[PDB]
Amino acid sequence: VRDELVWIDCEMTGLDLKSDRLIEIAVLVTDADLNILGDGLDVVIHADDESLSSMVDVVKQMHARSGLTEEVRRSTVDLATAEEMVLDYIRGHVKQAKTAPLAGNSIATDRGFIARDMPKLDDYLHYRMIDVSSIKELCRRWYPRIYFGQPEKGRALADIHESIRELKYYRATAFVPQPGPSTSDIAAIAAEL
Amino acid sequence: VRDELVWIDCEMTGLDLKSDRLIEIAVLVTDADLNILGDGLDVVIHADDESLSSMVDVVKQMHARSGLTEEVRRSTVDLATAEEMVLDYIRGHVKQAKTAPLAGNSIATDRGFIARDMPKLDDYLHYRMIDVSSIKELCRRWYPRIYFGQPEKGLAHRALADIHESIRELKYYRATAFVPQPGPSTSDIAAIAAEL
Ligand SMILES: [K+]
Ligand SMILES: [K+]
Repeated sequence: VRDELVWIDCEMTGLDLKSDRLIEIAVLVTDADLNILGDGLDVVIHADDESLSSMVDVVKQMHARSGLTEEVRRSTVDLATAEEMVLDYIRGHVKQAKTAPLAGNSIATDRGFIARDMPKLDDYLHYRMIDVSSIKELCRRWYPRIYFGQPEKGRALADIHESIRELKYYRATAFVPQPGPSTSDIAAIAAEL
Repeated sequence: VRDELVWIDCEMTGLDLKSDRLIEIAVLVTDADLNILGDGLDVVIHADDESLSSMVDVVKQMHARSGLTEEVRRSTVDLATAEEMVLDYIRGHVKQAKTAPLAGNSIATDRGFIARDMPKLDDYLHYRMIDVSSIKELCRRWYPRIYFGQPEKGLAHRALADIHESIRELKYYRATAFVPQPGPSTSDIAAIAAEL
């Protein structure tokens, strides 16, 4: 029951939903214990030269240096095809609609582009998301040693792998050992709240 | 200084960023220990009858029953004024831009409307957010007893009451799913990081 997390990372020409284009999407599925269930999928999505010419210089330099911009010019994959490839990959692991949450770092940004451009993928995923950066920001306040001790971080598919490693790290440090507290302790705490 | 969490909940005519209107916004600031730093602020934002008439029946019924729809009709507050009232409230507690994260349940939805309609508020908050529902969904898998033991929610469907429920939910997870402070040793943390 509920043994899949869908990990997605996107790259864009920028973060403005009124004008920027989605140019890369990667997907990996894990079980609930963060074991990777397959090799996943990453797709570079075509954007025309006019769209790419709108990138601010910091993003232009980043996408030039990673080789993404040249891959975008050479891509023959449109939005609808990328959506079908990602959703078919997910449906191989996730059997029910509106069950699997989207997981990643600052995943709301990626979900904004998916909602705009990939409505079928948006509708298939649970509306709830697992933002690893939510846990990062809580540890930053509650457990500074955990925040400063994060494993070192190194394109969509590599970013996903690092998000999974960061959550594994928080599970092992910030979260209680299974099975967690007693049913009576839980009841007492809930009662006060 | 990283104490402060900014808690915001919005109400809308619907969740479609192409057409729906933001009709209520509430804000509370907490310290890092989730103590409320003031009484906060909630503002009903005017929308015209044409916009309100586009609400699907389940949303129409929710906003009718809470009194929100009638408060919207009577409101003289526009988006720019609501944004200024919320941002002035936050700036009383949060001294630096791009420092305080936005906190709530499924807070991405609210942030989407804030980014569209309130660019100054959007820019003042950290881009990072604390989604209490992220913790809920992790506990649902890792600690079913914690997930099923959550405190009962009032379900006011009004911005300020919803914020209070989000804070109580995070207090509940902090007391159950998270290790007692100060947590594991620097050496234990290093050993775990090394394996990953
Ligand atoms: K990215
Ligand atoms: K709400």
